[PDB]
Amino acid sequence: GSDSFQPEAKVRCICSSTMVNDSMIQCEDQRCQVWQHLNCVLIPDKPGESAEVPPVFYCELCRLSRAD
Ligand SMILES: [Zn+2]
Ligand SMILES: [Zn+2]
Repeated sequence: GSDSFQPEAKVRCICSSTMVNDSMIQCEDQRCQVWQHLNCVLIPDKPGESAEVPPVFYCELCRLSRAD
């Protein structure tokens, strides 16, 4: 919203919404600590199917820095 960005709990999703979506998830990087909407970062093999929810989730920052 304005100053609701905690150093350990910071919701940064592509939707720019720090609300309580279907399911939230925190980055697996202690140097990031960024929460994101699982549904937003979920890529199901099909539309309306079982999305792929991996054990370790890395935001865009970590994703690029990792080049995975
Ligand atoms: Zn989102
Ligand atoms: Zn991250």
